[PDB]
Amino acid sequence: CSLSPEVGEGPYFIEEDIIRSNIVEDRIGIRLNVTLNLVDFNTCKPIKGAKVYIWQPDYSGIYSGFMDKPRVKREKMYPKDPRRFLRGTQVTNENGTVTFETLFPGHYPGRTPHIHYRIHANGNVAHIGQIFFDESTSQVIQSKSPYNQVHSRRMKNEEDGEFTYFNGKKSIINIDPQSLSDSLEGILNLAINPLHRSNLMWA
Ligand SMILES: C[As](C)(=O)[O-]
Ligand SMILES: [Fe+3]
Repeated sequence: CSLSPEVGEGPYFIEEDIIRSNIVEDRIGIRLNVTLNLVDFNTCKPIKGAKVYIWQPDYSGIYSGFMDKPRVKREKMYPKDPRRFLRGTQVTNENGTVTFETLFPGHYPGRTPHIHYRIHANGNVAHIGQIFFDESTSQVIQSKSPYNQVHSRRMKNEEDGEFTYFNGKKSIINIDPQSLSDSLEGILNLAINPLHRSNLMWA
């Protein structure tokens, strides 16, 4: 029940309430259910009412809102298209839990596969992080369609700057092995400080 690491937001958060479980839209990939259980790191008690946002790239490494191929990092990052696939928000229930129906994320040059998340509690940005995957799980996914028709080198977790800098080992989702055989099933327990103001947002 130790404090989960924070990880940089990166440049592609879009602060919009899109409150839905299934975030897939028209995207193609392998279905993945992601369950996040939040607890207060002081007490280990579930946190109720916290808004959890996630965003992630599609199989080819594309973020919605930023679909133009050359995305250049800037001070002022604004979306240039209205698409919002693979983005959503859910509110934690009585047990501190949200579930999202998503896809396994793509990689893009210079990054390992990951899902971004951001948590609002008490009118503050309490926690910003990233979800990483076990190397064995990543391997199995890359041998499947459509990920097997992306031909770029996949960066591994140990090569990834964000994983290394921000202690990504503590943020690896646990995939049920049973479910690598309708939909993959992942659980990640997080311990956060709901009275923290994160300074890891881009803007
Ligand atoms: C108004 As809020 C808890 O989404 O920062
Ligand atoms: Fe990213």
